[PDB]
Amino acid sequence: GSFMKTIGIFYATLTGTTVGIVDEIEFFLKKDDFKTFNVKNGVKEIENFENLILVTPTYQVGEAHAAWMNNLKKLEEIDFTGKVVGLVGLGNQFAFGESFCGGIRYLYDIVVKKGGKVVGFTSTDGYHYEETSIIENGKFIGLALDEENQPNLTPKRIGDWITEIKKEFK
Ligand SMILES: Cc1cc2nc3c(=O)[nH]c(=O)nc-3n(C[C@H](O)[C@H](O)[C@H](O)COP(=O)(O)O)c2cc1C
Repeated sequence: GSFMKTIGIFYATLTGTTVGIVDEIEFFLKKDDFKTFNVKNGVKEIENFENLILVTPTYQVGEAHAAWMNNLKKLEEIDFTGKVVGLVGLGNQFAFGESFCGGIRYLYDIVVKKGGKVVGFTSTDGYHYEETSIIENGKFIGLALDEENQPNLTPKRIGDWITEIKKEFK
């Protein structure tokens, strides 16, 4: 069309940090159409978008937030063929040296298995990790944010990532 198809932004939060990240994403998409959803209210609307941004903090040794984890079977019922998905994780890379932003792995594996494309892999430069489960092809499988230790890097990390994924968006 004349403009990008609407972007569906789906997030969860326990203590509110992720809300702020979503607000930053929305600001960078100020002039583009988006709709935002908290997956505590379910995931069914993911079916309705071709362009998606899925956001989760990490808990429980590399899991996504419970509202995502509880919906993984419903998520896997969706046909992701033709969808273009960016993944955003929040975590603490120093306190969780083997599970930083691990929650996005659960989302990645479902999107790919159900026919979707994941875009916006990011460099591991400037991050610390002992082991990871969120690398493919030498890159992190999404945007990895650390508001506890690297909050000053978040705005540029998000802005650069949004610019990249928009190039693949429908
Ligand atoms: C009990 C607990 C466990 C956590 N487990 C992880 C983890 O495995 N990996 C990670 O990267 N961050 C982990 N974190 C860090 C949180 O994901 C991070 O603080 C995030 O910004 C919280 O987002 P929220 O305020 O939106 O819930 C953990 C935090 C807490 C309190």
